[PDB]
Amino acid sequence: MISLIAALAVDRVIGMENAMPWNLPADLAWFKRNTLNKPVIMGRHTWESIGRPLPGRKNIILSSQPGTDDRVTWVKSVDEAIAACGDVPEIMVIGGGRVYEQFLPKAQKLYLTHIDAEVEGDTHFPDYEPDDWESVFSEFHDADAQNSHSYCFEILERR
Ligand SMILES: NC(=O)c1ccc[n+]([C@@H]2O[C@H](COP(=O)([O-])OP(=O)(O)OC[C@H]3O[C@@H](n4cnc5c(N)ncnc54)[C@H](OP(=O)(O)O)[C@@H]3O)[C@@H](O)[C@H]2O)c1
Ligand SMILES: Nc1nc(=O)c2nc(CNc3ccc(C(=O)N[C@@H](CCC(=O)O)C(=O)O)cc3)cnc2[nH]1
Ligand SMILES: [Mn+2]
Ligand SMILES: [Mn+2]
Ligand SMILES: [Mn+2]
Repeated sequence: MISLIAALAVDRVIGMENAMPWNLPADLAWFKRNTLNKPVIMGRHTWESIGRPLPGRKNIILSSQPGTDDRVTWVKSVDEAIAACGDVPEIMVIGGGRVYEQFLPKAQKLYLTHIDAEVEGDTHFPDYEPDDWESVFSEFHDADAQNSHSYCFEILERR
């Protein structure tokens, strides 16, 4: 099973200048809980944005060019990325925009954080078709001293 996990600001913005400009510790904790002990697939730009391997996960990087770091696994196509995960119950696709576009048609589950924040961005989560997806979990949180915007955790499953 393939799942996508992402945090979206208003208008599906996910990034600007190869960064995420907000800081929401509760959402990063949600990301860690839902990805730990699973393989994570990311594109090369997202690898550069994170800047180091994510511990406790098999890190798989898509790039058309040879890898430059043997602490992670480098692959050259979507099918190779999936194969490199092996026989696991759930593969997590962690972006960015170009990678989400390619994996969305193959995904059964979306883990989305909707952040109440207006962000100028240059990268968006794919337009997906709402009729294709059922919301099976949602949890709203007001802003607090640690998290400066309200946010909603949602899990959707392909109908
Ligand atoms: N809010 C969130 O949830 C979230 C999550 C992830 C990322 N982001 C943000 O998203 C942005 C990065 O997204 P992006 O769309 O620019 O880039 P990306 O999807 O991270 O990376 C694209 C790169 O991945 C490689 N690639 C993708 N598909 C491939 C394929 N089928 N075969 C081989 N290589 C492939 C290519 O690398 P080569 O050029 O080396 O061939 C391509 O240039 C950043 O702003 C980041 O902060 C946000
Ligand atoms: N919901 C969501 N939020 C994100 O921030 C996110 N980020 C990415 C890609 N970028 C990043 C950037 C940093 C870390 C990171 O530092 N993660 C630590 C945080 C642990 C914690 O804060 O408790 C990790 O071990 O996962 C992960 C992904 C992909 N999907 C996402 N999905
Ligand atoms: Mn092929
Ligand atoms: Mn197999
Ligand atoms: Mn806000």
